[PDB]
Amino acid sequence: NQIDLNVTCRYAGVFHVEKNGRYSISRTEAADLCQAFNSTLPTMDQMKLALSKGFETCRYGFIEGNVVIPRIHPNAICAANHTGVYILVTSNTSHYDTYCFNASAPPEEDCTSVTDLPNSFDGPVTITIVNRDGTRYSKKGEYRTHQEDI
Ligand SMILES: OC1CCN(Cc2ccsc2)CC1
Repeated sequence: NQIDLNVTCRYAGVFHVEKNGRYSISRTEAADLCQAFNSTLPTMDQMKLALSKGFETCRYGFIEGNVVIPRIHPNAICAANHTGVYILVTSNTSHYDTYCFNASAPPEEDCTSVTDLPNSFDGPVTITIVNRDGTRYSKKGEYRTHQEDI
């Protein structure tokens, strides 16, 4: 019973989380997941400030109110070559990655690794945080509060 959470650098407190190497997070699960990192879904303003500090991904993820991809450099297979916070407009489907915002993180680029899941609760799942440099932190617990997300 295992969940892998791949996480990025934080930029003005904003970071990306991909679950189990595939788009697999619902909007309700995303809020609960960020809560386990003492974080919240970023506002569009928080995400724009993270972008300005160097944040970009090539994956759709929730923020408050929308699903987006932050882009700095144009790439034809990432958000159809757009730059800025690209907003998903049309999709049949509901599951994506998530972004999270930690207000206590550093103000600019923080590419140190993540070594804790501070606000998960008691549960049976082995949750493993996987950093980009491969370092891992694991703990037994749960973060999902909605039964339909389990
Ligand atoms: O009230 C709930 C809190 C979270 N737990 C999770 C769990 C499932 C098997 S063991 C622990 C269940 C009861």
